[PDB]
Amino acid sequence: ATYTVAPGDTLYSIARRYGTTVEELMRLNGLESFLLQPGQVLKLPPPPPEPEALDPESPLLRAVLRYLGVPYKYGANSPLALDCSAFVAQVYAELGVALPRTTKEQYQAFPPVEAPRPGDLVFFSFGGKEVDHVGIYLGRGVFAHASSYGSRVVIESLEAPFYRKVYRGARRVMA
Amino acid sequence: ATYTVAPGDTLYSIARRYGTTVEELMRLNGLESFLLQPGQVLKLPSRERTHVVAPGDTLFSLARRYGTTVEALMRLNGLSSPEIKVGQVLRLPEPEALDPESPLLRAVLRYLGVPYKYGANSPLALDCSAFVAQVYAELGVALPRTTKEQYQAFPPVEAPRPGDLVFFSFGGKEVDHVGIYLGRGVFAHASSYGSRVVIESLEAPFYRKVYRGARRVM
Repeated sequence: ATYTVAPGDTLYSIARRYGTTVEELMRLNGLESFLLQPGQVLKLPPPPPEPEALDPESPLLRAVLRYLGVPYKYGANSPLALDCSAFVAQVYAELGVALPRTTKEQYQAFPPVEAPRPGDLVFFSFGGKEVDHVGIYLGRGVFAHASSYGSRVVIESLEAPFYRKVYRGARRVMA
Repeated sequence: ATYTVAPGDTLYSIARRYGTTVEELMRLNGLESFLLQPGQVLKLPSRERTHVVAPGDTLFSLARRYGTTVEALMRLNGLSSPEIKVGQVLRLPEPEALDPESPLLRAVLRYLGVPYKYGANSPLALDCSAFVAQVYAELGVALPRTTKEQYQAFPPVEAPRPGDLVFFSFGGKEVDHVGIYLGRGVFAHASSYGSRVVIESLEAPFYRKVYRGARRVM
């Protein structure tokens, strides 16, 4: 019937918790803005499990964020297939985890995890031929990698059609 | 040349400072990994410098011009006397932005990977702008719901600075998509694939093509 907004709550989190939508929640409360102060009482029209997710202050994310939007070129005129696995190694280096240079080695050296969790490496076949691209899974179906566009570091969705197609599996490198 | 590793230093950060690549930096030092202890001493690449002796030049004058002695400049070139002739070749010795600790970026990162679906059956043109309004709600700025309203109700800006709303026309008919420009030419938005929030490059061919300008709400 009624919900009282707790600190950190959002219209998204509340709508999702009670199996409705932000729209319905705004309509039924006559809200015209997404602004939400603690103690605010919202009318409402079995809590679902929470996806594992990195913290904005996590060592893994902070490392990724340092390079976010920055092109990561391994050598003078190095190909993307080298840049992507060199970026992955560089991030993990900031965490004390040594990693092999090449995407291939990274793929073969580590044990396969069927459903990846925050920290695992996800691999793809861009050219179709072989596993030739790698990124760092961040949780919630997104991963960080050096992209085709100038090897700039970006965060994209694993559940995009292109990536679902070029997908090649995940590997574990930490605990 | 020589550099000693400080805590928090990386191959990338070191290569950048001394104007070289991570690849060469590893090869030259026989590194088997990117792992770098703060007690380490990495050999830096040395650049080759030559000088063709012009009229008026002497070994004493060239010594103080490049930062060396006449004796040092003599060994390197295998001379016995300070004699150089005109035309002789002498060897000679020897931008970012993003801040994780930021109100705007703290809020954005809160939604990474989240499928921000505003309604039960809402279009991406609505999802993306609801998301933008959602992030700014945590920064005390009340924005409209729709893309169309965020587009034509705020001052247009030539180039975008972090925070500004970047607009696109995925459809072609009208402006129907919006994101939050973060800096370094990347923007946060609800993606077409599943309304998932991602952070993509503004400089990708497609987005550079369907770009429709930037607006300032702050």
